[PDB]
Amino acid sequence: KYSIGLAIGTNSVGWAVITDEYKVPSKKFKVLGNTDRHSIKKNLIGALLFDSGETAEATRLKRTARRRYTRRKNRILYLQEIFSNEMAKVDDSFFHRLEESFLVEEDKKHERHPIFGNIVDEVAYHEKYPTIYHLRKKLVDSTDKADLRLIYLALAHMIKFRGHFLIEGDLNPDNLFIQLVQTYNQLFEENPINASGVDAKAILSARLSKSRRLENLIAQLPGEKKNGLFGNLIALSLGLTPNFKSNFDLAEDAKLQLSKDTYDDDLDNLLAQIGDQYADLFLAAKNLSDAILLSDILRVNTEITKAPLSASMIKRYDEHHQDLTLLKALVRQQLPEKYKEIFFDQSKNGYAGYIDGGASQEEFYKFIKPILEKMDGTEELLVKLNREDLLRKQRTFDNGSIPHQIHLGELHAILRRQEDFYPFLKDNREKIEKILTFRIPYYVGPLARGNSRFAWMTRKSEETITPWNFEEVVDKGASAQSFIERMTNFDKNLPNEKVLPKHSLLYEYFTVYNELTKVKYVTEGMRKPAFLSGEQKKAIVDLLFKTNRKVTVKQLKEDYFKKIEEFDSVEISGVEDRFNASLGTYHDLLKIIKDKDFLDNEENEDILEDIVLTLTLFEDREMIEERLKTYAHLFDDKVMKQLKRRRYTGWGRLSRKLINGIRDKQSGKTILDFLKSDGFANRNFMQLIHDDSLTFKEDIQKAQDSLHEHIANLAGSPAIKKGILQTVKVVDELVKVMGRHKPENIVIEMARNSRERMKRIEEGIKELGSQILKEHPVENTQLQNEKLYLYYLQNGRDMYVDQELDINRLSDYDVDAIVPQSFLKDDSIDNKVLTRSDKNRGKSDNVPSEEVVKKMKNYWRQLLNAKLITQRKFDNLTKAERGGLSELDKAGFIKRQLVETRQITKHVAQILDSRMNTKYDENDKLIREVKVITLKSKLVSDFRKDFQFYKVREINNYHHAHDAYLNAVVGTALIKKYPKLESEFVYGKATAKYFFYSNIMNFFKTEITLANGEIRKRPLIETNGETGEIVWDKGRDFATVRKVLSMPQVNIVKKTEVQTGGFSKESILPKRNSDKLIARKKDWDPKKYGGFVSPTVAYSVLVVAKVEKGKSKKLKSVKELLGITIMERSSFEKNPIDFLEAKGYKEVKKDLIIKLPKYSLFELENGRKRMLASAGELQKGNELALPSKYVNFLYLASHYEPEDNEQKQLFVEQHKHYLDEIIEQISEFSKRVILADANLDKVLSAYNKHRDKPIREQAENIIHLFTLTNLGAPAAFKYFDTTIDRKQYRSTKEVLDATLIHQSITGLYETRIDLSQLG
RNA sequence: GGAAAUUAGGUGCGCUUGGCGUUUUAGAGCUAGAAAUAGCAAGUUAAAAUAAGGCUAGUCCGUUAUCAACUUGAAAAAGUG
DNA sequence: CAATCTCAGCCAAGCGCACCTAATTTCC
DNA sequence: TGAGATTG
Ligand SMILES: [K+]
Ligand SMILES: [K+]
Ligand SMILES: [K+]
Ligand SMILES: [K+]
Ligand SMILES: [K+]
Ligand SMILES: [K+]
Ligand SMILES: [K+]
Ligand SMILES: [K+]
Ligand SMILES: [K+]
Ligand SMILES: [K+]
Ligand SMILES: [K+]
Ligand SMILES: [Mg+2]
Ligand SMILES: [Mg+2]
Ligand SMILES: [Mg+2]
Repeated sequence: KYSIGLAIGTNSVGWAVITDEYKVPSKKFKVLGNTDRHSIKKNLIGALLFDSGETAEATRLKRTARRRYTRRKNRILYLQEIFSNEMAKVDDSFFHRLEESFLVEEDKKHERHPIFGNIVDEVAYHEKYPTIYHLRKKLVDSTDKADLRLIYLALAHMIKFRGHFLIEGDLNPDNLFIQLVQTYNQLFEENPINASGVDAKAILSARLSKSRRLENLIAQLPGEKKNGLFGNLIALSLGLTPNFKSNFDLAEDAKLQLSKDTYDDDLDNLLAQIGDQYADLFLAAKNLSDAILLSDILRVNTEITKAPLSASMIKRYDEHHQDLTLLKALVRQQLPEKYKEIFFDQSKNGYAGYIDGGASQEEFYKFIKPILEKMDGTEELLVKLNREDLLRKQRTFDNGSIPHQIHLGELHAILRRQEDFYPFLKDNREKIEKILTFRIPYYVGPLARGNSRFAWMTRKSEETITPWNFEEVVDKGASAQSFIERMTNFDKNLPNEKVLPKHSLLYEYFTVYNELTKVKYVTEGMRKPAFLSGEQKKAIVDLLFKTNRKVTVKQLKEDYFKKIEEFDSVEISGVEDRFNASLGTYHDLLKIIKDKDFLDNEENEDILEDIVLTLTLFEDREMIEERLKTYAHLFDDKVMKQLKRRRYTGWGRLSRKLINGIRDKQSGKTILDFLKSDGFANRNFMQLIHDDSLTFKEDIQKAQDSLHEHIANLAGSPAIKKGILQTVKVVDELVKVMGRHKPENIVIEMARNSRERMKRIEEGIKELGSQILKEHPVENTQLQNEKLYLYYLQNGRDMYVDQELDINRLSDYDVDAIVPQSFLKDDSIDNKVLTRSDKNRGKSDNVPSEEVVKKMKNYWRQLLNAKLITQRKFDNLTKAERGGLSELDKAGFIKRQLVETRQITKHVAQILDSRMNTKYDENDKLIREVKVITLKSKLVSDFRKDFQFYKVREINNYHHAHDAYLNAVVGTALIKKYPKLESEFVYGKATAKYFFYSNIMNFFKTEITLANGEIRKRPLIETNGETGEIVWDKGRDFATVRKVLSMPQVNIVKKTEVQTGGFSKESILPKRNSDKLIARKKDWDPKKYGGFVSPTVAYSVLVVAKVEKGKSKKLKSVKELLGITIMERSSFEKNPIDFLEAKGYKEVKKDLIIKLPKYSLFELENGRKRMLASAGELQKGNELALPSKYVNFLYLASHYEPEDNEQKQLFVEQHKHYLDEIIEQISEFSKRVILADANLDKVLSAYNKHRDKPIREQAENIIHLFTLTNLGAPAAFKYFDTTIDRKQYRSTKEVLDATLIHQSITGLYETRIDLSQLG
């Protein structure tokens, strides 16, 4: 008889076997191999450790980048093939010189000047066109016939770096304010605005923040304020999104943004409230928006050139030239000694490091700003620097905002200019434009032909896909439909039927009637509440749901029960405040098609389901239009135009066949039929499909993956999922260890941004319109501090008092839990706030008091509408106005502290239970031979603290194994003592439940001082009340637990793993002579071209062979560890002997080759162990088994800050000698297996310096000292403020004559190989 | 233990795109001097590569998951204390 | 050799589906 | 945290 405890973590599976006396057995296991040792004794406790499992995300991002480099290359190849025949007439090696431009002169086949093949023409080109943008602008604007090579380069530059696809439709740069002002002045005839003299271009296109230009513009309009109507508008032409609630005395918030696709509908929503007369106001706002949309990137008047982007780059270049000339002149006059540093030293962040070295524009500015402020005549240079507009390059990090339409306009213009001289440019103009503009639709995916596991695209024609034949060769419709249909759920009830669109009319009718049919009403004179009849539900749907998007309970009472039923008073149950379900799509389509009778006519149901399906399935408006054309004769062209813009996303949970297809045989009614009208029973969906007197249940019944696949397909981090599969393998091994007898119980416990924080605070303060970021700028790395993050999330105010907080006094402020942490175990931002003093929350018993909620609710709602708090956080803050925390709330919170509710942990329980329990009884009921028990970590955590079995994670890895053991002990004892708990813990009144779960663990204790101010005593022996069988003996089972935790032999196994992933570090380093550099392409010698460093070793191999020595090349026998790199691995595995001989080995002992992945384990002298870090470095291989008295002493001494504390304090003082004893434990261990005497000397030295320090601080820093002794990779650590750097073991030679240890997953089965016998 | 709806927040898998960076080459450096060097001039741009590569030859695929040893099997797998 | 110093690809956009958690109404 | 290079 035995049980298994398991502790499942992100990097470990702890495990232990226990008997019915809570003991861990030990056993002799066979030892295989070639050593002296035939067997060894092992305790049945241990922990498997592993590197974290990784998600597929990084791999996915690299796969996308590969496709985009492939396709970018093909864009150029398309362009060159078009130019091929005519370029051969001008210069038959021009494309060859382009392709070999990277090669050193000695390697080149053609002359080294790429464009023209000779130095005088090449020099003349750069003199006339210092940047590509000079050429582009020249070719756009000039009427001269141009050299075909210069045409090619300009078009290639645009196609290769073609700009983004975030703006739909066409752009035509044309560089209105007088009219809009005159418009507003007319539409508000009594309150006009005078805009005479206002330079609207200079104010709005200023480089400043949009929030600032609003101020500047309004400053020029006396009588207008920034929050006035015209002020709120200026942001619309600008690009912000403000709310016009107070402008029009509105009741609901209504904002608008021109670039959003919802603009025409929100403007329609707003105009319906404010009146059609306001059409010309937002219309003139939209007209002005066109000419100044691209003013951020186009800084040139579009009347003097058709290439304002290139002209803007040229303006960068010219100002750079002018300002560089000035900067050099000023420096020569005032600071000459700095000239050499600024303009020659590439290692400094001056101009030299900016141009030739590695200084970014940001690092260059910071370096040169104090030099500018120090000198005279640099006022204009300083303004440009602060505008981030000084000595600018033209290829820069901020060019991501250029839309492809801008590059397209210059491309089109060059083609128009030069097609007059080259007929092939006229015949291929649209082809070339297609190369720039064509984008593979994301709903089509990779253009594969049977060899891509990622692709779903299908072809209308079996031929090669180009940008010009894409629409004709690819079946866009089938591919877009496949895109969605491969992913969407089927109806679990009818598993061959796809779920309906979430926005289907039928689906929403289903939702509305399912909710409505369970409403009840009662009025004075009714004996009892009544369901609504079919006729009343139809009246409510027709009168309320089909006239209002949302239906409140007040409208139900006033507009139905008063108006129709003639009730003055009525009590409603089944719905609170408002119905959750609504007919959103009905009202959407009513606005569009303006034909209520059409919507209400049942004969149109198929048409309208197909329309919404098309609007849900497809995202492309032209594909939607194409698919809607069967219905074109039904609607006006104007309606059709609005319908194709009405997109929906999202899928329901149920199919059309289920909700309104299958019929009950006796009645002939569908499910929706019953929801509309079901006598006086009003059965809802759950009742209908479970009712044995209907045929829905049997028809749903008639309509109705390996382990690794199953685990992989679970929701939850790939990290925790790695531990789950290892857990199953640990259990399988332990069962085999136990003679294939199954355990009685298996007890399982499963363990429980900087950029994102800045984005939430930026987006949230922009929503509030607050200037807190301007007053108190922050860096994303700072927002990792809890109190500073809360400060900005609360707009610098107290959450419980209507007052600002002082940002420089956060150490005096409190972080309080909204729901007190004594009830719920939430320490996240969603349950914490920053307040001056937590006493102002109200009482500590509950949620923040009612008075606080009354005062702060409106301020809390503004944070909620800014997403600075979540809805969950708001509901907990305002809970007091809904009764606060009730008695059931408290019981549930204490229950949830005990009973695991996570689905992922239930999945682990289910997996183990279905692997252990496989037999059925006489009633075909499952036979539960093994009870799978799930515990939360708090149970064992409190057990450890209550009975002084303390845990110090930094000492070694044993705490994972000790956890699993205590899980087994506490879990089996718990259900032995209270077998009724099995419903709660085994897979397969309010105050009383509160008191019960608060005291369920009392039976372990002898004397319990209850919270009720009383003390209770229990006997030495705890028993089950029904059976009398002994469960716990406080005179022997606690000592047994001590004998378990103090055992030094714990099977800790670091999972050996082949390394995978990137070939090497990614940086391309410049050329050097060191043979370390790796070629980036087959024929790119790193001595000429640079290359990569640091290949990653996939695994090492032991090689016993011979190598050639000296000029004589005489053969010498060697035994070596060879690191096989990731890049080499396929070639090595394809033919190991041929690979090894190419490396220089001869007469390899083929049968002696040993594959040695990372963490391969070796034992040397005196028990010292090492693991392979690679082929050239080792890791520490031992665990320091510190005695239990020292572990408990460290815990108590390090946590020095009931009246048992005085007893714990006295114990620390009486055992002050343990500190030196622990240092001697570390020293002996380190001298035996660590062998880092310089670091150890530095540690003993540092420990002697601080013997005068308080005991708590010494014990605190002693815990750090175990980094020297820990298993695994060496790592630096600190003792007080003396830093000990790491000692790496950068030689593997010694393991070549050591003992190699192959371990099974538990480490219980070993094969030991004495490598000294090899050679 | 489940289901539908509402509200909100997370996570995973997949697709399509934009901008940098880096590397080598091209962008005639000048004057003095035998040279070492010194005094100046100049600088903003481009091509090409962006896992080596692969066969299945596609505008495809190439970094996730999974892995002690031994044995009988090329392989999948199965067995061994 | 050792001890010590040094280094590490990054920033951004849009879209689809599927899960999970946590509160509310109604049910099985 | 493996490993390239420089300093001792
Ligand atoms: K040559
Ligand atoms: K004003
Ligand atoms: K550089
Ligand atoms: K630079
Ligand atoms: K560049
Ligand atoms: K409601
Ligand atoms: K859609
Ligand atoms: K029509
Ligand atoms: K892997
Ligand atoms: K990895
Ligand atoms: K292993
Ligand atoms: Mg790119
Ligand atoms: Mg390639
Ligand atoms: Mg570049």
